[PDB]
Amino acid sequence: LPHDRMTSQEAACFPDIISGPQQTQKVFLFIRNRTLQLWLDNPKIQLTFEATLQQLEAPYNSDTVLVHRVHSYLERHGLINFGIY
Amino acid sequence: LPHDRMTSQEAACFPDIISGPQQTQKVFLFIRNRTLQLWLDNPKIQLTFEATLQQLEAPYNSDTVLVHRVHSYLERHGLINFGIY
Repeated sequence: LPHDRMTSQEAACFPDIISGPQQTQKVFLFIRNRTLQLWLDNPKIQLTFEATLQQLEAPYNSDTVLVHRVHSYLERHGLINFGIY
Repeated sequence: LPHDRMTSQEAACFPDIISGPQQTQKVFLFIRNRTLQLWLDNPKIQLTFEATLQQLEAPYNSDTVLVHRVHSYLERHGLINFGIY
């Protein structure tokens, strides 16, 4: 996926962000990008929401609702935690 | 000034930010707070816009228009660069 652009699938789950200011799109992208990096560095164990929040730096760790949405989107779509129950 | 709240004077110059989402208010506050810290650690030399941008970390250094507005507001109101021509 491109690091610097939201996809069609993301638009469906984040219409508030894709329709909104560029700044907030960049926050979304940072959270998505970092979450995927954390998963791909260790893809044999479950990457949890709580663990993702603890491994994100300020200010990305401050909108906990946004981080939970990104995590949930990634897990439900299979981009993280594939094959982990 | 409070680190975690915008003032009446700031509201007059940043009506778009004070009326908008909490996330973006927190970005404004971080830029304002850090700019003041940089000035107060060395209050005998001019703190320029360019120098402020170079001493800010990502992602605060990415909305260069917002950083210039905060710098200009602080200098015109006398909170930084007092007595420097």
